[PDB]
Amino acid sequence: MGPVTLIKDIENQTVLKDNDAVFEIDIKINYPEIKLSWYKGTEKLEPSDKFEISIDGDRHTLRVKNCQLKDQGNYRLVCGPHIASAKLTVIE
Repeated sequence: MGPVTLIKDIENQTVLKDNDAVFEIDIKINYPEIKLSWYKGTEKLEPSDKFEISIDGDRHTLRVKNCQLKDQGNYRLVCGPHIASAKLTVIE
């Protein structure tokens, strides 16, 4: 059935300044050695004062907290053969 099974991909997001934003992917991982990773631009992301990263079943979540203007950019993920990118736009 392949290394992974995509159910629902991430999408571009628009967020009000100072609000939290969330990127959300549903993907089933069929091989135990395969892991998903998150990026902004080309830099790998980790849990921090700015980012929340979590896993619940097949649901992978990247939360960008307290979004300022400089938090805009391209947020990406890699998981086996699957890859994706989504833009964060900050308004108001």
